[PDB]
Amino acid sequence: SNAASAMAAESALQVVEKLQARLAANPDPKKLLKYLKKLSTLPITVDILAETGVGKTVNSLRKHEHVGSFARDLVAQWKKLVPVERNAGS
Repeated sequence: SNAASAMAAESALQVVEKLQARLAANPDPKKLLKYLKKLSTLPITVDILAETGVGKTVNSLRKHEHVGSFARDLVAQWKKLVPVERNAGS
């Protein structure tokens, strides 16, 4: 059954978390892009972004020229999930 599955029970949350751990321990810029692509192919929700804090991590990864191009788009895809205000002075 999908519920109480004895195998492949890994929630998107759990997979993102374990990848984010590998992002902080960054072994290669080559592997960093592979990691980002995995965060992007999971159903990311605002709940995951909040618990993992992965938004902070990937926004920081934008500093690397090697993976910053994809990391930018990664934050851009996540910006669609979170609410966005347009408060300004006048």
